[PDB]
Amino acid sequence: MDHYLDIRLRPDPEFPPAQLMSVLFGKLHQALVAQGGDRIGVSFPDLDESRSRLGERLRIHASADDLRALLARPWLEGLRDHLQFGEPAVVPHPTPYRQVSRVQAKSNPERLRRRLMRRHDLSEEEARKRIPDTVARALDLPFVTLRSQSTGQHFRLFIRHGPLQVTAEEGGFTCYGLSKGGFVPWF
RNA sequence: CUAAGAAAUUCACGGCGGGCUUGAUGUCCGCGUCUACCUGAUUCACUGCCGUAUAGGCAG
Repeated sequence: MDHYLDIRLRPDPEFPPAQLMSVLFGKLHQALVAQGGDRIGVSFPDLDESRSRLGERLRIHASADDLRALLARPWLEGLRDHLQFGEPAVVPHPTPYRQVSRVQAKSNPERLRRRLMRRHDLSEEEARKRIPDTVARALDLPFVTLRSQSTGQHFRLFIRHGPLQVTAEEGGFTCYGLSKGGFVPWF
């Protein structure tokens, strides 16, 4: 999109930036379910690939009316004293483009064993011989930790910012602001 | 370039027999331990779905 809003974490004595980053991402996800649509995507400008850090900025990309609607909604109630806003402003030009997609992994071999039990009626030893322990993949990606409201689990949502492309293509976003095809301007 | 330079201790073996340690006993007065704290560092790498798949994706 052509408009962006930069949301920076204020430094807090009581909270690390990753905790406030996760809470802001969670309330943003609830705001995108409350809004609907696939037109709104996010980006993390001070990302550090070396230490796997998301920084302390979130850059949301949408139209201008969407950003001005999201300024005055109750998804920022309780977070306004931990954050500072810029203005919804036009993206500078030219900028490279990159994708912001969630990267899931097979980090629980036992869950895949239970899936093979449910789909092939096998046993525990058949699943453990068919799925060994070496298939687990640990990620060198920064992440936010959310709690679901439908189910009662807490999960690390790992994020990877894709390679820089000189142009953007058409694609929608999920209700997490993440790329299901769409691209955001990286600056 | 060394008080340098060298070196086979080893064959065999019955330690056992016997025994009353005993009497007696006042530990004991007295006592101000206080003061003040972020356990949270992403610290719950989870649950499930599509797929024949462990290959690869997806959902919260």
